[PDB]
Amino acid sequence: IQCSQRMLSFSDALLSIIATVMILPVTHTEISPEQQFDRSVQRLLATRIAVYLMTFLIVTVAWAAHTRLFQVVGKTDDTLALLNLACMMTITFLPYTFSLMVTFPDVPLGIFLFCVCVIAIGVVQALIVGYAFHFPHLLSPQIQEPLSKERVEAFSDGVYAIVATLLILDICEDNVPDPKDVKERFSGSLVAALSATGPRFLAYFGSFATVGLLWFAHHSLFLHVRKATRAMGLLNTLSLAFVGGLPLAYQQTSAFARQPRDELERVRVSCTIIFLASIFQLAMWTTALLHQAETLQPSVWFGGREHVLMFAKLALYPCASLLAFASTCLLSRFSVGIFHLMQIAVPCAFLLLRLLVGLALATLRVL
Amino acid sequence: IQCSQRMLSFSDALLSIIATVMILPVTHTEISPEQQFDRSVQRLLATRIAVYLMTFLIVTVAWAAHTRLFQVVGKTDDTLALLNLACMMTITFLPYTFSLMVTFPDVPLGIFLFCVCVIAIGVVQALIVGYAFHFPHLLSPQIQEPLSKERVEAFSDGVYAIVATLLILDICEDNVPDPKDVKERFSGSLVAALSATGPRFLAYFGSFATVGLLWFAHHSLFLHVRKATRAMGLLNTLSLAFVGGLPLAYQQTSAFARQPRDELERVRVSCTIIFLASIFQLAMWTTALLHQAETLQPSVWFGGREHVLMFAKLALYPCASLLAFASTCLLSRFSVGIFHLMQIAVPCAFLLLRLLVGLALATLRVL
Ligand SMILES: [K+]
Ligand SMILES: [K+]
Ligand SMILES: [K+]
Ligand SMILES: [K+]
Ligand SMILES: [K+]
Repeated sequence: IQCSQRMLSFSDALLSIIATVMILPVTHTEISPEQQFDRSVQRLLATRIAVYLMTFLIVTVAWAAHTRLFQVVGKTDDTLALLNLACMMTITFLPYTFSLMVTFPDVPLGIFLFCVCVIAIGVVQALIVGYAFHFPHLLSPQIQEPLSKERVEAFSDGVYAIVATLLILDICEDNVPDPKDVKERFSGSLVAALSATGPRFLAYFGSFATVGLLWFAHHSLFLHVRKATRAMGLLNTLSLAFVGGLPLAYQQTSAFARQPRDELERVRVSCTIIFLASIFQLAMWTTALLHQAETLQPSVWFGGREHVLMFAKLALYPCASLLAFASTCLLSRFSVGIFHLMQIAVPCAFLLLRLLVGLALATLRVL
Repeated sequence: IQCSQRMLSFSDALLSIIATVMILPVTHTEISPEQQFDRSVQRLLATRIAVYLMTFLIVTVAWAAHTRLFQVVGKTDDTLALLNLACMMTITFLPYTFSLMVTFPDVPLGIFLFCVCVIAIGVVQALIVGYAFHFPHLLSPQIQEPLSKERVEAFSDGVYAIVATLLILDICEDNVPDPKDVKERFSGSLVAALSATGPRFLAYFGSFATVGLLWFAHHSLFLHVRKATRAMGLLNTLSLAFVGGLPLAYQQTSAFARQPRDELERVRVSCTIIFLASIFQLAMWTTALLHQAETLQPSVWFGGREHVLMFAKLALYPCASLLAFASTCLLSRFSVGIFHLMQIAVPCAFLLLRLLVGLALATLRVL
């Protein structure tokens, strides 16, 4: 009998990467002035967005089934490990079945291979169940509906890491020039080029800061979580689905970004994505506050020491993005600058969150 | 005081992905008959290969420094978590500095920004050390040279997962056709197309099986490892570096694959990569057998129950790849078929490894 921790971690990594890499087609969508107000391509963009959403949700359902199964298994074996690898192999093909369905929705091939993949996952999981039940020692101690916190955390970490990787790759592929366009830039000089490249580098830092602070909020929340509800699982799945779309909000090479659009509505889109990624973490926290006793640790209960701190940590980004959107709709003038300033202010607020919360609540105290 | 497990797992995931995604430039290298025997582009391919190797090794050195640091830290904090995120952000930029150096090696800009990134990583880690030492409770229990097995395992898992993702993405982007080339294929019929697409799908299954079986061997080895040596760490780093090159051996869209080359030498290249990825795992095992007492569990010691099983598990792929290369050099006729057959036989051998080993050693016993 062997421990199953590492195998499940590998499965979580693979599944998270598979669910998150469906955003690349969306980033690669190209609209330029040839189709400025073309309806077909403009709705094609939303088509690809929705396709990404559904593929992510399907892969997440598969991951949840895997979690429920290896909650029952408990201890792994060589045969069980190879069967798990087969299941991973079958799951990895679902994105391809969707990728064949997108181009020819009416012709039934994609239908056929998608159903085949699903039924194959089913038979593989059933074989795992049978092999485990045949040998008692391979079953869980209790058998021999909460989700597992470790698997949720691993999936979330994988998604966030893949997002950051996408950002850095965008930068690396855009900015790096080659010679003759270099000396068409300047006196064969790449220092002038470099500082003509600086805002791009610093934008990368800003986007990575956004993603890392969202991960920090999720990590702080789940450090204080005793048990993970199914509702919290759904809300985390939605939060991660909208986190996967952050590259679309922060990218330069992406043919999505290279399209005719004003600064104000790009700010609106980015703030929409950020708000949707954050409000679901806040919703997880609110839902857990419903039965703290089973879902939360005593420190963050109503009237606890770190209750206000956690609430502020989770409500920082929602409020900032919402007020930036409100600036877009209200001011009409200083919106892009307000977005830039928010991307700078939120990190420092996270760094000095404790002092801010303390002095703020004292102020509210005596006045 | 908070637990540092999840933060370190996230760091490992990010670093593994960053180290492994440098292979994409190598896959995207394009050579076609315009430059059939051009020396410049042919050596440019090896240039990009070496660049990938060095970038991987540098990122691995950074990851090892991070491991050594948070071996001393032990318990994390909000400030320490944000500083760790800053360190990750700084490390993610190293691939970009190399990406700017590749195009202009002589101009000193890449030099400058690479040195700046390294010194920034240094100051961030020094600040973490100082903040930790200032507060005793944030230090390790003992302080208040073996590597950590958990971090090694996480890094390896990330690398393998990224490789599998690259493979599936290759398939998805190549094969999916669009309409007018569909009905240029056939009677507007995508079933004929599909079975004109089948060898590609099944090649994906084969490559994923290769990667998953290598991961299975690594997992079985490290399940029986009590302590991880520095030499074992170096050998694992080399094994992972050559594992990252498996997509180059198994890919179809990659402009690397779409170049003039015979089947025999492509087989040779793939078998070379596989042998280099496997011999280093076998070397880790041999090195650990030098001081089993501290590095290995009793079950796999000389004369143990699972000693022969582990040796066979780790020597399966090396011998198969070596004999396929030997077929290429000797037979000259049946080499490609032998490679295809090996890609089928090795998995089943892994599935029936125990029975094979048992009956083989009994045979050798009485005869
Ligand atoms: K884990
Ligand atoms: K991961
Ligand atoms: K881990
Ligand atoms: K990983
Ligand atoms: K990628």
